[PDB]
Amino acid sequence: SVPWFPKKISDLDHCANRVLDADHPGFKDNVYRKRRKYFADLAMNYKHGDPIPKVEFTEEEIKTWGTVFQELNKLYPTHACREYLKNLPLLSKYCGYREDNIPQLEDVSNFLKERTGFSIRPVAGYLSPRDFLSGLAFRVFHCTQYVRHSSDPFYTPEPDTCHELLGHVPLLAEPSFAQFSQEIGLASLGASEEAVQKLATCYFFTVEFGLCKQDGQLRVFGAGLLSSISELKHALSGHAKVKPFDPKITCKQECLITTFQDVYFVSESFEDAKEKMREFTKTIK
Ligand SMILES: O=c1[nH]c(=O)n(C2CC2)c2nc(Cc3nc4ccccc4[nH]3)n(Cc3ccccc3)c12
Ligand SMILES: [Fe+3]
Repeated sequence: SVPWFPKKISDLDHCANRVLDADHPGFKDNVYRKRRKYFADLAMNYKHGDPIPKVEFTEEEIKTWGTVFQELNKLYPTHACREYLKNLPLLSKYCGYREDNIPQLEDVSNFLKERTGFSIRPVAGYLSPRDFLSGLAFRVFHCTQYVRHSSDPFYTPEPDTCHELLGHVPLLAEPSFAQFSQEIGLASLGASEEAVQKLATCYFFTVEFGLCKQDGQLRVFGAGLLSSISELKHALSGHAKVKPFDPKITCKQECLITTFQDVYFVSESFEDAKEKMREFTKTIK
C-alpha cells in the first residue's frame, strides 16, 4: 500500500534527518572534518519554524566561494537562461551575493518565500529520492550549508552550499520554475518506488542538468551545470549530445555523477516542461 509521506511542511522534520570518505579532498583535514560535523549538526537539530542558523564563514571558506563565484559569473551572461540572469542580480541586492560574502540560508529562504513561497531547509547530507523530492511538494528545497574544501575550489564530489546558492536558488525565485519543481514533489508523494525513480530522473535532467531553447539559442538552467565551470562550458560547446526533453524517454536515462553527462535534455520552456510532466505523471500514478 501507500508508503508514509509528509502531509504538511513540518512533517519534513520526520524525514529530513534520515541521511566523509577517504577519496574526498579534505578527508585528510582535521579542521575541515570538525567543520563538516558542525554543519551537519546544525541541520540535524533544525526543526521547521526555526530561523536557519546564521553561520560565520571563515576567510578560507569565503575565498573558495569567491573563486568559484568570480569564474562562474564570467560565463552566466552567455550561458545561463534568461530567468537565471534576471534573478541573480536581485539576490546580489537582497541576499549579499558578493565575491567577498557567502549569503546566509536564512536570508535566501526569506527572499524566496516572498518571491515564490519557496523556502530553504538545511540538510545534513544525502536523503533518499523520496524524502528529498517530498520537500518540493511544500516548496521546500533541502539545501547543504557547508563549503567545498579550499584545496580544489573547482571540483566538489557533492552538492555544497556554493552549488545550492549559485546553481539552484536563482531559478527557485522564478514562479514558473517553482511551479514545475513543486509539481515534481507533489507527483512523488506516496508514489511507487518505480515512479519516484522516474520522477527523480526527470528532476535530474531538468532541475540539475537541464538545457532550454530561448530565442533559437540553447541556454542552461540546470543547477549542476550552473555551478560547474567545466561542464557549463562543455554543455553549450557543441561537442555534447543533446535530445528533446521527453519524460517517458528521459526517465530511462542514467544519472552520471563522477563525470560529465552523456546527454543533456532541452526543454522548450519551464511551462512546457511542466505540461509534459503533467501528461507523464498520469501514466505513473
Ligand atoms: O539528498 C538528495 N537525495 C536525492 O535523492 N537526490 C536526487 C535528486 C533526487 C538529491 N539531489 C540532491 C541535490 C543535488 N544536486 C546535484 C548536482 C550535481 C550532482 C548531484 C546533485 N544532487 N540532493 C541533496 C544532496 C545533499 C547532500 C548530498 C547529496 C545530495 C539529493
Ligand atoms: Fe543540485
